[PDB]
Amino acid sequence: GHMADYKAPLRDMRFVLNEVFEVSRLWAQLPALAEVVDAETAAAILEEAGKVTAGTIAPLNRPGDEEGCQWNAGAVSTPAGFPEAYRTYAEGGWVGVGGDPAYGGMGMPKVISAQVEELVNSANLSFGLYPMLTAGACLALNAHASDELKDKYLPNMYAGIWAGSMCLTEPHAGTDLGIIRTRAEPQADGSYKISGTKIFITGGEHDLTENIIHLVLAKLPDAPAGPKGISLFLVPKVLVNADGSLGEKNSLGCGSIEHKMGIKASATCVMNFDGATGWLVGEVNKGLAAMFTMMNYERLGVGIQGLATGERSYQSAIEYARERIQSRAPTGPVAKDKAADPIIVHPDVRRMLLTMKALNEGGRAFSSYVAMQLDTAKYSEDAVTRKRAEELVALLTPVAKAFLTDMGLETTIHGQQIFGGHGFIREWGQEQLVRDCRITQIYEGTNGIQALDLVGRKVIGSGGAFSRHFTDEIKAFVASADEALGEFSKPLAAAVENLEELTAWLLDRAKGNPNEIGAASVEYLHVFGYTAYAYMWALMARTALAKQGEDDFYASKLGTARFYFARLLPRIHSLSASVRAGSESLYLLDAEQF
Amino acid sequence: DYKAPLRDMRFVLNEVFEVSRLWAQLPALAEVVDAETAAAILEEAGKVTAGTIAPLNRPGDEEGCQWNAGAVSTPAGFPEAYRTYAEGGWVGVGGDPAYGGMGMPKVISAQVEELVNSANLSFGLYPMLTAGACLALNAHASDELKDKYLPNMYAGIWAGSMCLTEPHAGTDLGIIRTRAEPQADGSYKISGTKIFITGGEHDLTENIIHLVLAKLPDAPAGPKGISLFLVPKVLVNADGSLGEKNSLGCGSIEHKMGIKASATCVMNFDGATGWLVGEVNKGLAAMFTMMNYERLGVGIQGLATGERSYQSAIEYARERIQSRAPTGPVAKDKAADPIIVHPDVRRMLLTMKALNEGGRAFSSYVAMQLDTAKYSEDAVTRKRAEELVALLTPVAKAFLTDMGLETTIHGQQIFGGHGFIREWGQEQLVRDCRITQIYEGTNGIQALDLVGRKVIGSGGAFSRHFTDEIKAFVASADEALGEFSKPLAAAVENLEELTAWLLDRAKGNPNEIGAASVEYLHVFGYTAYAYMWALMARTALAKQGEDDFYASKLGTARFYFARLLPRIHSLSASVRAGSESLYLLDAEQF
Ligand SMILES: Cc1cc2nc3c(=O)[nH]c(=O)nc-3n(C[C@H](O)[C@H](O)[C@H](O)COP(=O)(O)OP(=O)(O)OC[C@H]3O[C@@H](n4cnc5c(N)ncnc54)[C@H](O)[C@@H]3O)c2cc1C
Ligand SMILES: Cc1cc2nc3c(=O)[nH]c(=O)nc-3n(C[C@H](O)[C@H](O)[C@H](O)COP(=O)(O)OP(=O)(O)OC[C@H]3O[C@@H](n4cnc5c(N)ncnc54)[C@H](O)[C@@H]3O)c2cc1C
Repeated sequence: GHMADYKAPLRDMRFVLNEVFEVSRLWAQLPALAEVVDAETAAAILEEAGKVTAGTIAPLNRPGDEEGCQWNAGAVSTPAGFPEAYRTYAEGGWVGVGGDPAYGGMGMPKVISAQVEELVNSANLSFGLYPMLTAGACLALNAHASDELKDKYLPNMYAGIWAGSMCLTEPHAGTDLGIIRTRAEPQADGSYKISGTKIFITGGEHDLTENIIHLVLAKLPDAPAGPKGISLFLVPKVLVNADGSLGEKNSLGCGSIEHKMGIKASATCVMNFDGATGWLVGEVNKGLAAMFTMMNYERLGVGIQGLATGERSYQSAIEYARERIQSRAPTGPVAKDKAADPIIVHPDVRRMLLTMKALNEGGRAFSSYVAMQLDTAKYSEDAVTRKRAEELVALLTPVAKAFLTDMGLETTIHGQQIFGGHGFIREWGQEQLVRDCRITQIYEGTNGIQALDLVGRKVIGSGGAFSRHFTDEIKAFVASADEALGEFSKPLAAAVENLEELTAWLLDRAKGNPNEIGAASVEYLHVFGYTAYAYMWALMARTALAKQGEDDFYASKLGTARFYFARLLPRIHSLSASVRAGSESLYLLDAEQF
Repeated sequence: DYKAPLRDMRFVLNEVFEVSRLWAQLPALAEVVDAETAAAILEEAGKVTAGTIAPLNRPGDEEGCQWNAGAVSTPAGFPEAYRTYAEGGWVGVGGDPAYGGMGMPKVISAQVEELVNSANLSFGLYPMLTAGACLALNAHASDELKDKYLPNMYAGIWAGSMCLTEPHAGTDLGIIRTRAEPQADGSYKISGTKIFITGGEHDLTENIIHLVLAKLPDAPAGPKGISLFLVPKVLVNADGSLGEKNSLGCGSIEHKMGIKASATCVMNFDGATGWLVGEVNKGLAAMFTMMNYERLGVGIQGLATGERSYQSAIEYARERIQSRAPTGPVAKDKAADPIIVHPDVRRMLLTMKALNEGGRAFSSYVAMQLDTAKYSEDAVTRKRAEELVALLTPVAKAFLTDMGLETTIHGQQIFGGHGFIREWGQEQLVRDCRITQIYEGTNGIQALDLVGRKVIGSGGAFSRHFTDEIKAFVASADEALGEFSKPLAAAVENLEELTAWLLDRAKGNPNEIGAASVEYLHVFGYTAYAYMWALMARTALAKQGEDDFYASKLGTARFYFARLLPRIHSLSASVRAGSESLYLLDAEQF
């Protein structure tokens, strides 16, 4: 089956970064980046990422799903060719592309590392997860670990010689980390002995790397109840001798791997810690704070994973829709040389194709806009600019997490539906992308919890002020619009006004009743998402209108823009009516009446 | 953990639709079914689906089918469970008593179909194909073929298949290439490959009776040259016993996302003996009544996966403790509150609940229309029911399966990370549900049929038959029902206005039909569900106090009206944008 191989969308990625956001203008100013990345460097990095992802990584995706991982007396093996692909990936510098050059990382800004993330996850989501975990663990160690821990573990982790894991989830504890049971017993020598059971640990055990550095959430015996008793620990699979060589295997193991709907090449481990030796990261009781930066970057990364599956689905769907012939166009036969017309002639096929296209390109734009905010928070020399950026990271990362993953699933489902019956057959690859995409809505925080964060902490919690940072920039953009941009800036203004009135309705309603927050959450986040994508599409329309006639690319972009505004943006109205119904109808029945 | 929703089924048929008062003026049914007969059959369907079918769903998925030198084997326990199912009369629950079928009307066979499909969709498909094939033969085959094949097929001893699809011919059956050579003995020799054939080969039965679309050497080109043939796996002697293996077999089976215990075969006919069903060149029409009953059938498959997911999700949401209710800890004795306390978990549960109970009611309503069309003594009542069946079966197929998928996704989401683990059963229900939106006509083709044939083709008369019944219902409503009837009237108004817009916009502009199709069918669906919910609300309002079941119904109705019905506004606005934005790019610009 399949037919369609992965090709990196480098043309669209150049349009978003270089033409829309003009990131290289910003690099010139910020002297932390000025001597790390320019247009030339960035282009060569993406050119190389496209080659390794399409050439080595993508051809492993299907066979990885069909084989899955194997557990053999506590050792986990990845599908054939995974250890070899990983070695190539790590030696190329790809594990630490966004890593700190102070410990041998490449130091690329998030707008570049995010585009690399998208390429690897589109080619093979299971594969992409492995280095994503290592990069995530480096952020937490860099931000909060002691100089001794950082000097001992970070260099091998940015080089991808040593892998990372995040050991948070327990049988009774995923969302509610405050009730974890894993214990850390302080030792006289300054270390801790970690005892407990962790579940659903991605890459908790595998055969890609000689060591895995686990970040383990635990409580000291004397810790407070709840999340304010949580501490974070660095726990190596293999303890490291004084000379930096591998020494004694730590008192921890993988008990089993899970049987899953998807990302079957991603080893998902029950990890048992039996007084495993570990070192505090950050401060006692401040384990959640130790992961604050990690989670901001991981929220965007998981959003990118959802987008990535949508993009892969679309490359297969447009190739299939031009090749597969069935029936005739309703205006009459289009392929008069053939027995039937390519299925792209049919209105409903174009509706599904254009929904995928508008969501993938809008999602790609929004992922870069949020990467730009992470880069401003980190690199801006101005305190007011960094603070505005940080507040925009707090507001938008939940939206990037929940919205890109929800739209990704919708996209992968459209991509499968375009194949008809063939779409249900595994050799065509479309059914795997639905199963792969589905995890991105559940882990690194369920989408329901992402939306409770948004409405609870970022909206109610800031009096609306964090939203208004975003919606004030969109109206400033609207006030700037020429006549031609008016086609997009006018419906955008109306969407922004809808969102502002819904925000005000919610701030009023949440005063009486705390149930109002959770009731509105997921649908409010969607209203916010379609509004944000209207902003991304308006921005992309401005550039394409200016460059119209210079290249066919700009015509395609404007057509996709016009689809988004005509057919997808009106989704805000029903979502706003549903939110405005309130929580009353959610609480008419007691638990027994369900 | 699967329990048949027999109380809800009793409510829909006996309390809302008052199905026994309809059976009173259906003479051909008073001899065959009444309320007690119905209840007792459902109680038996409940036991066999829960006891012997449900336990095989997970291991069936995990094992799937195997191909060994042309022989296809189903998973461990499938043959034994099929034999028990067949011996119980369940394959022929809806079939003609003239050949040993039980003769139960569609309202009752539809509820049996719900139980088997929610227990094990893979399992449910097998008997569904046989019953489908029985409808075609009964309607169109000669007395010789009916007398020879139907009795064993209704008893479940012989299975059926539909051998339609070819590599280049799926949605477009008109471009079929399988040949039928006429023989002097009055039989045909069939040659060609069929693909994606559910139960083309398996180990459940001694014989399989294939209904194969093929063309005679002198057939006219296109769909007007297509004939239907009965092609048995094993030829049958005079004494009715098994003769020689017929000249056909299975080349391979498909590797699928879901329904993995359902054998999907590449069938090779190499001069296989067959017999004409109905008339030469009328092969497609020989399946009109079959495809009407199977469209509702695939609708019910989607609904059934949604109902199984909800039974798991509601048990999990009461048992799993995580965090504390926004208004304060309730489980004072525990480390955390049951996740049913959280607004978002209640939203996902009530969405599943409202779609499942809404789909059950609409399904029963369409089944009631198939029964009225078939058994009504007066021509005008039969004629209107036939028109509502033609209008409503694509809505039942596409809307119950689309709502089914959404329902199974909510049910997985409620389990959190556990929802992605196969042992918990939620993720299988999403993969199994997905097929129902694709086969028996893609939902896109179901939408095209609705707007293209049933609306444009009738000048909106068919939909005015439906909407007239709804407005009569509204006009009759006392003030208590007004809570539901008022927003139902506004939804009916919205649909009519959208219909008028669509009839006008389609004139001279064929692209407008396809462009509006899927989103219009959803507007229709939510309007239809609003009608079903107002009907169930009137009966629950009248019976309030008599039992907690009615308080639960009214509460579910309130959620549907407050949070789901408003979905019509955005869908209406997308439809009204027209086909223009669909046709801005040429194919190369994608
Ligand atoms: C698991 C499985 C079981 C099956 N069982 C059987 C069986 O037992 N017997 C059997 O005969 N068949 C069977 N089929 C085949 C099936 O019923 C259909 O042929 C198939 O679902 C659709 O055909 P396709 O995959 O060739 O899609 P295509 O017809 O190629 O369609 C591809 C896409 O184009 C769209 N499209 C096509 N034509 C039009 C049009 N005119 N207007 C608008 N959109 C259009 C479709 O909606 C779809 O989105 C089965 C299929 C599967 C996957
Ligand atoms: C394939 C896979 C990979 C994973 N990888 C990792 C990993 O590497 N490391 C790791 O530590 N974890 C990992 N996880 C765990 C994952 O993050 C959790 O499963 C997820 O956060 C949900 O937690 P849970 O399964 O315990 O569900 P629960 O927290 O029990 O949630 C159940 C349901 O209740 C809802 N709910 C819970 N609390 C609230 C609340 N306060 N308000 C509203 N709704 C609420 C949830 O949204 C959900 O719908 C992985 C999971 C899987 C399946």
